[PDB]
Amino acid sequence: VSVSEIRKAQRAEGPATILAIGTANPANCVEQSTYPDFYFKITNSEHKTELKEKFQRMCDKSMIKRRYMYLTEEILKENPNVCEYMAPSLDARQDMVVVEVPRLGKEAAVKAIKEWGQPKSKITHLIVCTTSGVDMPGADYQLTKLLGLRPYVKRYMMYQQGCFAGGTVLRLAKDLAENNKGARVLVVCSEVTAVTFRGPSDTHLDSLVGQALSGDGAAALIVGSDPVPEIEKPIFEMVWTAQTIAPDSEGAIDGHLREAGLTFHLLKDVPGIVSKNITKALVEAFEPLGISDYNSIFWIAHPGGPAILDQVEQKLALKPEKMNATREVLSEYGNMSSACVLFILDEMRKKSTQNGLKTTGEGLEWGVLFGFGPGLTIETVVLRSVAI
Amino acid sequence: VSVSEIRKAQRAEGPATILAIGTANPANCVEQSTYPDFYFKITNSEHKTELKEKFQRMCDKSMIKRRYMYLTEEILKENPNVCEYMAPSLDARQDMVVVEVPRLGKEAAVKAIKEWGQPKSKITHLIVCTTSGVDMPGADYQLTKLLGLRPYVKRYMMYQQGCFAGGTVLRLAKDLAENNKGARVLVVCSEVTAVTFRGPSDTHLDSLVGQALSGDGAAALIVGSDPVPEIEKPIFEMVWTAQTIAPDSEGAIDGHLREAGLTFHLLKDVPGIVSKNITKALVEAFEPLGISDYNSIFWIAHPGGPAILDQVEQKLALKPEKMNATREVLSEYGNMSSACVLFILDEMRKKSTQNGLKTTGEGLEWGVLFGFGPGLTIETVVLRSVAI
Repeated sequence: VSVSEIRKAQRAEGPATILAIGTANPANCVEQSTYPDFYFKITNSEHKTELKEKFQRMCDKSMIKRRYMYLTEEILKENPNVCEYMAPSLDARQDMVVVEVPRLGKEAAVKAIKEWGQPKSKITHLIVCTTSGVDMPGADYQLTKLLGLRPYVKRYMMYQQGCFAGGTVLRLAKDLAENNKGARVLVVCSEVTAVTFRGPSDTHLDSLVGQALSGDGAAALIVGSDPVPEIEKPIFEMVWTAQTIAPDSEGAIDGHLREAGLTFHLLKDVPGIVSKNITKALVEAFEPLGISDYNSIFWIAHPGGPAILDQVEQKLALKPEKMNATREVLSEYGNMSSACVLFILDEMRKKSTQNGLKTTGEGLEWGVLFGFGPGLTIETVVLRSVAI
Repeated sequence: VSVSEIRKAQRAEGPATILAIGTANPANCVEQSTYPDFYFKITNSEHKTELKEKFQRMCDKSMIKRRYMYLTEEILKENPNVCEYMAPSLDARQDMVVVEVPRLGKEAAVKAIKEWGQPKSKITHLIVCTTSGVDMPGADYQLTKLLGLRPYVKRYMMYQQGCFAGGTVLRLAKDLAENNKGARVLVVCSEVTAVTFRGPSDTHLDSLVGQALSGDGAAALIVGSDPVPEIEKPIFEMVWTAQTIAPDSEGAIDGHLREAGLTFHLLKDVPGIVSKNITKALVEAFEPLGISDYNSIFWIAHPGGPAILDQVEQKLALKPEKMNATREVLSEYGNMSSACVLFILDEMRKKSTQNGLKTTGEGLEWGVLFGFGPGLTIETVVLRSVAI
């Protein structure tokens, strides 16, 4: 047997391509304007007047209009330990998210598979990503069962990676599709804030900021190399990826999964660190392609909050429209952790197509997607748009 | 810019190859012969006479001589909630394993990097795998810091997958090495039983079986395509992989991470399910290569316990020597979850080389590695040995 012949026959030929994108969110829509009142009432903290005033300013500066939350008033009434700042509550949270993560992921995945239009039996690989709970068999097994994928789908279960993982799933899917002839990868990012929701405390304002920004949602992709012309429909091509840890960022974003659930700790200035390291990431990605004008490419940036976006724009002198797609998803959905960047790709290609632009990347050829999260980690994905 | 030219220049040419293997275990060596007495004393269950008699029979049939455990008598004395069958103890367990997993993984990784002999700055990708706890940044970040890897190492953090993941990390490393020219992947599996240790209960004998079989250890690999002849030293080549879910196996191996730690539930006959589905896995892997005599290939099988091995051997009429390497690791280390299969590869190549055989696969050309775990999932990795 010839391994060289096997290897040649086994691998794909072209760039990994996104062929479908579908999203889903819990039905419960929570207005941001009235959130301070709701959140302080439900967590029994109405007497904490100065703290409530700080939270009101956080929500007012968030640039989020609404979020979709699995947690409702009724669910929170049955779970006082989840409403406390710090009470034993992981079992309750896990019971919620071990079911909700695959439920919500299934809705997105069905939408993506419908768009793709090919039999779900042709899905060869499955990547599932969540920072909302863990279980064995994982959410990948649950989604294989729920969707009726083949039992021999090759699964990649990415748990507890955080806000920068929408880039990580793209980086992974690229190698799976590109090294395997005929591979078609279903990618599902599904994030639910029931694991992090908790009451307010005036000595932990970093935890409070997350209560103003995080929301729920799932997004699913079909990724494959060598699309079948006119049967399959390329949306974006992946060309190069990177992951790096910013200097002087130790403890910028920590998250510990404990008996009281997942709690986040912000010990450094995240917008400052991202802004100070974004140029280096751009020159690694785009110097090899000969491009140095960062207004000439299309942009997708994880909106961990609005000042990350504001400080990046100011650092680079981006035109205000560059972050439009990113800001539209922040406004309508909040920070949905790993799924957020995939919602932004969907928004960008939909607006580009609806408005008759020349490519799915706002009429431009090359683009960049960033994820930002614990480490401090920056994920970079270089993309090429598709005509029409 | 030409994406075809970029893709051609970016990818590797040959099969992903294992170039180094290094292992490590906690210093505390626990004899199996005296374990029943120790375990019932430390968990305050000496009065449960009939249960202790069952555990004694489990240990006597285990075919394990000794295991290496992070947990000591002293640590267990300071943690009575970990000694109970079911008490709130995840915070204590997480504090142990969030540090021990990277500590132990570092020892193995250093050994593998020494064997490899090339600068650690040439490590481009890192896969870390554990079912012992979770944290943000994860054990991948910790090992990047501990080893001094480049900050731009591309990381893959595989949490909570269970006993079948030694195959999963191989399946992943194959695509990372093969699709990226010059990539060198450090793979670290590090498993610590502090997350699952718990006292005995006579209505949960499935949990008790794990107390007889699970042990600690870490194993690390360097995986790369296109080895530099005579500078790098191939050990095994990966040729084809698969992952599948056995029929009629729902709930065979479940594991839930709760406020009382990780608990495993065995609801079906695992040795029966594996044995009944192993032929199908072998014909998928080896029918394309023209091989049907399963004594003509070298074997690595996750020793989830001894009857998996016994029932597979009987099903296929394997000669008794086929499982020698597997059984030697079970005997000297117990079931170390994802790391176990990597210890077996090390044992096989070391014994083959020490004893002057013709290949690292017991003098045979082709071999198979299986992982078995929750789902019920079977991971298959087809390997080719290397001369000498």
